[PDB]
Amino acid sequence: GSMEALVRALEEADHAVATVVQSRILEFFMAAGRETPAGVRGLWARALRLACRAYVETGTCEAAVLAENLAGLALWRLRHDWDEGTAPLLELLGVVNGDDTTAALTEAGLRTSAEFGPDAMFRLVSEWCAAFDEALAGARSADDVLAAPRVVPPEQTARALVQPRFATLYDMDFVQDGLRYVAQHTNWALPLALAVRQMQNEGLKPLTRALFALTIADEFFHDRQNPTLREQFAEAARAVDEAALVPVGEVNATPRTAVEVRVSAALAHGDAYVRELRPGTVARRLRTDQGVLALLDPGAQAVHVAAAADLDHTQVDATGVWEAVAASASPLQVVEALVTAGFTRRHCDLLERAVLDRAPRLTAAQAAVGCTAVVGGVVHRLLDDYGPGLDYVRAYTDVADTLEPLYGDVTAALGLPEKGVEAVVRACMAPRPPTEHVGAARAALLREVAAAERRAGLAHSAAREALNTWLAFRAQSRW
Ligand SMILES: [Ca+2]
Ligand SMILES: [Ca+2]
Ligand SMILES: [Ca+2]
Ligand SMILES: [Ca+2]
Ligand SMILES: [Ca+2]
Ligand SMILES: [Ca+2]
Ligand SMILES: [Ca+2]
Ligand SMILES: [Ca+2]
Ligand SMILES: [Ca+2]
Ligand SMILES: [Ca+2]
Ligand SMILES: [Cl-]
Ligand SMILES: [Cl-]
Ligand SMILES: [Cl-]
Ligand code: NA
Ligand code: NA
Repeated sequence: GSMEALVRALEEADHAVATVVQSRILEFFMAAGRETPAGVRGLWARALRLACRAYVETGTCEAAVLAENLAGLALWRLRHDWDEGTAPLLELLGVVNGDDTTAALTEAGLRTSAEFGPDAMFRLVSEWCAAFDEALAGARSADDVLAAPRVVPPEQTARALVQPRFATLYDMDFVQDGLRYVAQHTNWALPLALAVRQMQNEGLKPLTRALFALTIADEFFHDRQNPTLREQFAEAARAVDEAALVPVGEVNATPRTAVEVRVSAALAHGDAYVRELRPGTVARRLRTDQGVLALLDPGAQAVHVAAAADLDHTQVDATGVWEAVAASASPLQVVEALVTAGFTRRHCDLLERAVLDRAPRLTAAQAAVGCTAVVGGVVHRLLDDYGPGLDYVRAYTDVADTLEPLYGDVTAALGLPEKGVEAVVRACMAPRPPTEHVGAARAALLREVAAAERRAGLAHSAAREALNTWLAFRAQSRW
């Protein structure tokens, strides 16, 4: 514990010698001990009083940097459990900026207005917590999205939390963990909103709409039953032309696959949440021959995933959707091209398996389906993490590093150059963190040191090269 150690140290007295206290401060300046909000709150008043007292009984430069920027130095390594939300951080800030902090620093001849001082930190972390609370006010459950399928660009996910006003907070651990938390709680809803929009799209055919309904039930509701989803599926299913089913008594009429069993059990019962058949229960399966495409909409043929995966009988047209996926320059673009075309997360997984089983001798039309599904499965892995922070940089790097071992052997067969898959994923999902903020925080902390040096009549101080080496290590170790 950095604050804890600092308190023990400065408590040893010996304040009548400047360098003994000047070393105990330089240690903390570079210590690694992470803090907790309750732990800072419980130690703040004493730690700040010590700092203030170390500077009143030494006058040295490092004591004054420590006291003036103790607020930001202590926040920088704070580890917060974001399930508790902002209130523990506001409560902390309340202690940091209380009247005893201003009296302690004022009475010591120091400032309250350093960039990482109690005034700047209280004002800025308060605005940030306010932005955080606002970013979490969205849809709490899938039922909310189904009622209001608002489409949120993931490019906007947590963006108010990394605006320039908060540049000097950006490298703090609790900020980076909060971006991660916000991403985790917002991005999942976009594929659901896009699917709900198709299911409710009155310019699509009933079979198309009925299948989108079933993908929604399976990806986002499992066994939790939504009455609107039930109502939507039954209305579309009841209007599906009976010409789309294999008639009873034909060879291979029975549903052949886990997918076909699930689609058939729902249609037969008019119930999205029926997924099995009673052994002996007669269920018509959907045709998977090229003719059944006439019952689908041209742009979303893959939403009938059993037909699109029946490659020896049927070739779905995925050239248009591959054109849009391959030209996508943002998360919103690529996810919207994927989901509206029927390349949900599960369909990407199934169509990737069905096409790569034909490798290396693919036709151009199959390669279009396989590129869409392959890129698609990477996008769906990345989407829930997409954000402007270091966590998404970590998550993207881990996913990108798996692409060559997964697909190095089949990219030529798909018509892609070497690293073709990484090329497309980078173009629409590459991390876009405002890394300039790292430099802004370092500049700010070092300006405060500069002021301390000049105040102490120094062209250079020990505090500078120590804080420098701490910040310099974090910028390389993290970013
Ligand atoms: Ca945490
Ligand atoms: Ca907790
Ligand atoms: Ca927790
Ligand atoms: Ca709790
Ligand atoms: Ca077949
Ligand atoms: Ca066959
Ligand atoms: Ca075109
Ligand atoms: Ca997979
Ligand atoms: Ca095989
Ligand atoms: Ca993770
Ligand atoms: Cl988290
Ligand atoms: Cl098959
Ligand atoms: Cl096949
Ligand atoms: Na603003
Ligand atoms: Na590696």
